[PDB]
Amino acid sequence: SIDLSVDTSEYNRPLIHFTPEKGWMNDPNGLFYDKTAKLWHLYFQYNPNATAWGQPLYWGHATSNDLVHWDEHEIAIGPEHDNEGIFSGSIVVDHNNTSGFFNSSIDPNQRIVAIYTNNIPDNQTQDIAFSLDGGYTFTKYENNPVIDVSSNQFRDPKVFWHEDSNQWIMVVSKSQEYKIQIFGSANLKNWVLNSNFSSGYYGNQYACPGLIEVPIENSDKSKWVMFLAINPGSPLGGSINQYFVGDFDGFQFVPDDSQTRFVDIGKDFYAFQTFSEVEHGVLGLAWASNWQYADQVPTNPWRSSTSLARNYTLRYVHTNAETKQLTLIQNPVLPDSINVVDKLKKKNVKLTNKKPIKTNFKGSTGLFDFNITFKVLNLNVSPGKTHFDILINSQELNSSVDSIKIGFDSSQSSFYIDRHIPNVEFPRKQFFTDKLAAYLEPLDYDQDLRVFSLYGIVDKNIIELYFNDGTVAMTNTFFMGEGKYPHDIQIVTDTEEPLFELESVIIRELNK
Amino acid sequence: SIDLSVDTSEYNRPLIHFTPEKGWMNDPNGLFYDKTAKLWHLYFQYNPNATAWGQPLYWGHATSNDLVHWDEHEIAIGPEHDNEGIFSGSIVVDHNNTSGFFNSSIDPNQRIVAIYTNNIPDNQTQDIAFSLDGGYTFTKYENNPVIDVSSNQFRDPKVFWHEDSNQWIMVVSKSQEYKIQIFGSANLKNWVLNSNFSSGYYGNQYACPGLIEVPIENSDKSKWVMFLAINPGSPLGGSINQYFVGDFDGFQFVPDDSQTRFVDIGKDFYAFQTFSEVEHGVLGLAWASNWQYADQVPTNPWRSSTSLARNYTLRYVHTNAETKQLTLIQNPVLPDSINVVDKLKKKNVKLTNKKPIKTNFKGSTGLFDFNITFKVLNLNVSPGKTHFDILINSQELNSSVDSIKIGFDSSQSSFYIDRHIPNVEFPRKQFFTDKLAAYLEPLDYDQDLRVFSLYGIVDKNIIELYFNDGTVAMTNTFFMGEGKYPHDIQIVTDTEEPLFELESVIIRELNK
Ligand SMILES: OC[C@H]1O[C@@](CO)(OC[C@@]2(OC[C@@]3(OC[C@@]4(O[C@H]5O[C@H](CO)[C@@H](O)[C@H](O)[C@H]5O)O[C@H](CO)[C@@H](O)[C@@H]4O)O[C@H](CO)[C@@H](O)[C@@H]3O)O[C@H](CO)[C@@H](O)[C@@H]2O)[C@@H](O)[C@@H]1O
Ligand SMILES: OC[C@H]1O[C@@](CO)(OC[C@@]2(OC[C@@]3(OC[C@@]4(O[C@H]5O[C@H](CO)[C@@H](O)[C@H](O)[C@H]5O)O[C@H](CO)[C@@H](O)[C@@H]4O)O[C@H](CO)[C@@H](O)[C@@H]3O)O[C@H](CO)[C@@H](O)[C@@H]2O)[C@@H](O)[C@@H]1O
Ligand SMILES: *[C@@H]1O[C@H](CO)[C@@H](O)[C@H](O)[C@H]1NC(C)=O
Ligand SMILES: *[C@@H]1O[C@H](CO)[C@@H](O)[C@H](O)[C@H]1NC(C)=O
Ligand SMILES: *[C@@H]1O[C@H](CO)[C@@H](O)[C@H](O)[C@H]1NC(C)=O
Repeated sequence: SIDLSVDTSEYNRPLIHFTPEKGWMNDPNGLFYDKTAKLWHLYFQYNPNATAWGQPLYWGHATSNDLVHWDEHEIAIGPEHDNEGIFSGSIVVDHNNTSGFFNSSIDPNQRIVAIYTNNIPDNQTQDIAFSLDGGYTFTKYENNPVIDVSSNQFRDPKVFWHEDSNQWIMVVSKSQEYKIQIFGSANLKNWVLNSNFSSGYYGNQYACPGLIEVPIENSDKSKWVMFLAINPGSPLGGSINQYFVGDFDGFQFVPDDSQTRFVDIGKDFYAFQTFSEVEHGVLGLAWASNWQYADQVPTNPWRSSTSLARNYTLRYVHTNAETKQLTLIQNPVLPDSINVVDKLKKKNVKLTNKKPIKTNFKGSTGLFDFNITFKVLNLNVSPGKTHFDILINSQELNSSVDSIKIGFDSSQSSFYIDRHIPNVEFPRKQFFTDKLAAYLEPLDYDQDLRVFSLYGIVDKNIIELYFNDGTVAMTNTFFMGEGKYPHDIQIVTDTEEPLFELESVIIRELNK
Repeated sequence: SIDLSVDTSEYNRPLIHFTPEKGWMNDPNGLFYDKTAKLWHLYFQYNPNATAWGQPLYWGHATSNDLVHWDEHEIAIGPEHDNEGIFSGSIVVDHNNTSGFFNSSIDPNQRIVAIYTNNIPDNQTQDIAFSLDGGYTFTKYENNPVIDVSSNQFRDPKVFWHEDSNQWIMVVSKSQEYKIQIFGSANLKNWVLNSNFSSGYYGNQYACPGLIEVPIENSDKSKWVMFLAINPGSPLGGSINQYFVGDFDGFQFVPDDSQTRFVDIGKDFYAFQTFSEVEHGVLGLAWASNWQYADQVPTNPWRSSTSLARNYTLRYVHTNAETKQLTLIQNPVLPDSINVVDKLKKKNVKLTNKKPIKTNFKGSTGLFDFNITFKVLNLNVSPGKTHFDILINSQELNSSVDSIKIGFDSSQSSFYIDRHIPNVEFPRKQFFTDKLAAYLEPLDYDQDLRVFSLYGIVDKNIIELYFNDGTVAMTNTFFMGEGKYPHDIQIVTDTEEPLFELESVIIRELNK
């Protein structure tokens, strides 16, 4: 329950990634859109008292109108005793007052209900609560709990309105049984078990499930996508998110196939949840850290940001050369309401060790982005050189420039990050992986030449990569030395002839 | 046509992990046991002409009687033209001469047939060949190929005798279709397609499938285990091996569940195949490297070792605290026929920063092993110290000691490796991951205290870890600076009080 005189925001706090002002944030909760206030809501696992996870545990709260300018508000929910906690959960908007909390004086689009896990010593139940003031203060049902199965491991329900079966659906995790459980109710108070679902990578625990209809691109058609988070025992170490693509009738999810696929192959993307009430598309964000080392990272007086919100679709994409697969695609949310401080733009440039691309901006905000489409040429080079790299350098402090690398190796058809930074030591950095990669097929062939694309956005302590137009995404935090934060960006290579042609490049400085 | 005057065997060549004398080895092939010659056979993807994969491509050959003393022989098989290559494949012993290559003058346990992929420009077929001299020289069938489906991506068949359906089974990969294909035949020459199987992690390509009956421990019973290799696009990067546990009838494999589980969560364990004719148990080995950087590692004039052979069983193990899962267990093969040069043995020792455990041996062979059971005590310590570490140090050369770390963090319940070594730079080391971890549940509770176990064996350039009696295995290569190789081994910690009790410890110097 510490805190104090040390503040790293100067070089550590992201600008456009939500962050609690002080304390501890994990799982994002109760994500919804308020159509009449035209307002986006975000709640979160919050321990105000400590720089680490502890009880009592609360739902934090903050709103946005644009999904990058967050305003923090007073806590939406707390537990009865210091002994307990309001765990993960969701929100729904009860338009037709099936729940009966709702007067005639309350806008249908403001009839908010939260379903959350109530965690007691030796007990975990599914409880609900309602807000009369547009989501800012809540009243416990009164006959809570609404679901109790005598379990110590039963938590994190996402709830939604299924037209087709005419009910409220609940995906909640029977955590250590590796079941996602599917309840139905016409009521939000009375619940009937419909089915259990076990699949994908098991890890140590199922958690924060999610089920939602995601639109196939360029088409009337859609599919039903089951999200699932697992910690610990991610094959990458710690925590991760995964999905399955199939069909829901309101009683059981049937995956089209039985493959395992991950939502984000970065290290720091856990407890993804989608927004309720989104008119057009599927939108979500996650908790942008890994349970292996989240509580030891060198930020103070808060810890943890969220990811950007992302737009989710399904696209037929090439996973090898012969076969395409229906595949979850995600792209970041950036409204024009974001200042461009300065930018470097370039067209049809050949990359060689004598033509680097050096950002030369006046000063820095630590919020950059980069948008690149490239062609891989026919030119044979020695194996050490079949790569180009983006270096994201800090300003020189103790006469030393902290940098992180993002490259692509044509011989490997795979992008890569190296987030190693020397002299920055914190507890559990044995699990803080420095090198990760993603294999991708060409976005396109221009003749015989291969074409790849990548958008990345750096934010003081977090970096998001989207490969080939959002075919794979890779979230990862990074910790530079005290006082240092991104200043400039380079795109370099060791080859003397051009191996890569950059069709388009746009490096941007950004702001609030 | 490179090779020359540079030889690293002095500090790089493993002693008990098979290695070709010179050239390039990947997938191990045709693994079988010769009951009459009481002799173990290993074949492999071999390019004798280069330090990298190239055609013409051959099956190499070597035998052993103890599975750690390897004798290299003349090539067992080659292609017709420099244009082509004998790809991966297996061997069976045709006892009852169903194939008809076999006289009365040939021992039933020497009636060898190889089934291998014949790779032609634009064609890949399933071909077969027999040996009359106990596996040393082969004759192509004559009406080869025996399976052709007009495919450019159709390779790597494992074959076996199914009593219960009275036929020869073939698991072969339709590589870019993500199908494992199951053919049956009474003949080995005529083949009928029985089923297709698609599951687990897809990656870019299915490869080197395997199906076999593995015995459940302490029981009459067994299960049918489907192995699969995938490269590229292992979630860890590059290449990896995975499995599924279910039931075979001779026509289709049905997995009990639909989960994804990996055979070795290390970075260098691909193209696992099991031995034919083993009387008692399932035994196998893999190619001990990753396709991301195998051809760039600093070993000359060979590249690549195999793993040790391992004994494979299924055990009920706790994956969280509530649930156990039927789980592939693997432990290493080490006959007593292995010299113990020297050893340090210890009992019930409390670990603290002042009581380290330093190996003090006369000199070094670079072949060490270590066998450790431990208890995690009730003692609260600052977060940076909840770990202990095994340091595997080289001798000091340019006044610098190359080391690789293997630890366990009690707060994480997870083991870890850090194979970083400074100043050693080679092509594609961007993909050469340095930090990897494995989360495990206790092996046993002694009272309330937790008990974990780990055997690891180092061999000049490779390290194999088996956690909690073979519940998870982690294979990884390592490349120390020119001339440097393991010399001594420490077990240290930073804590002042004992956090770990080492029930038993046995560090060993080993030899041929
Ligand atoms: O907020 C509840 C909510 O989150 C979800 C989704 O993640 O699950 C949380 C869950 O696991 C958290 C976990 O790690 C916590 C961690 O440290 C905290 O806990 C310790 C005591 O348990 C404290 O000593 C420490 O100071 C706290 O900060 O545990 C490690 C310490 O060994 C640290 O590395 C982590 O930061 O808790 C267990 C216990 O360690 C871990 O295995 C998890 O990774 O939280 C409860 C129990 O904490 C567990 O049931 C959940 O998995 C979601 O399911 C809930 O809705
Ligand atoms: O020998 C066939 C046998 O092995 C298996 C099981 O692994 O399949 C191997 C397979 O993929 C090989 C792959 O890596 C090779 C690699 O370099 C070699 O190949 C290139 C020729 O295409 C050369 O450029 C290079 O110099 C050779 O050393 O490819 C990369 C070069 O970019 C290097 O990183 C590797 O060392 O080849 C493709 C293309 O890169 C990779 O994606 C693979 O990892 O072999 C063929 C093609 O080589 C492919 O069909 C196989 O999947 C087994 O299935 C076979 O029975
Ligand atoms: C689902 O699991 C619950 C909890 O184990 C159990 O009571 C119920 O039998 C299951 N129902 C179905 C349909 O599988
Ligand atoms: C990046 O470039 C493409 C090409 O114009 C553009 O459509 C896209 O919106 C840009 N920004 C992002 C975040 O993808
Ligand atoms: C398996 O897939 C192949 C590829 O077309 C097809 O010919 C075959 O009919 C399928 N067989 C079965 C039994 O499903």
